[PDB]
Amino acid sequence: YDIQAWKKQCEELLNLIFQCEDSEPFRQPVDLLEYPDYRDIIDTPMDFATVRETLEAGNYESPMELCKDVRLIFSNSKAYTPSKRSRIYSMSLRLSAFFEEHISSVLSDYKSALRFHKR
Ligand SMILES: O=C(NCC1=[SH]CCC1)N1CCN(C(=O)c2ccco2)CC1
Repeated sequence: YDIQAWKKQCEELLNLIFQCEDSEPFRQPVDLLEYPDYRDIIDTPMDFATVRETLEAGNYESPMELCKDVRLIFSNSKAYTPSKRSRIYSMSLRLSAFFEEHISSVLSDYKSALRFHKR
């Protein structure tokens, strides 16, 4: 029932994501010389270094907020991809599945801890 445990759990999962080759494109921002229309399509860029920095700054209050930002990485990739068979989009879907598999217990444990706190 540790209300703070999610933060280290999210740090560890971000570490695992950074060790994944599939996270390569999503570790930093997109170069507009490489992808000059990217901000015409994507309103709110997001990447895993921004998520990690936000977490380490103490600027997430809950793992739900972190989860929303990570899901934005993946929805941006789906919005920007010209093809559902693109290399970078395909990397996003594997990484998304890995993320969702691991974040589910983090969310469940946090929400259970908050409920116990308010019992
Ligand atoms: O250039 C980057 N990231 C920087 C990189 S790529 C390798 C290392 C660092 N992008 C490309 C556009 N993005 C997509 O989601 C996408 C879907 C289809 C094609 O691109 C986001 C990631």
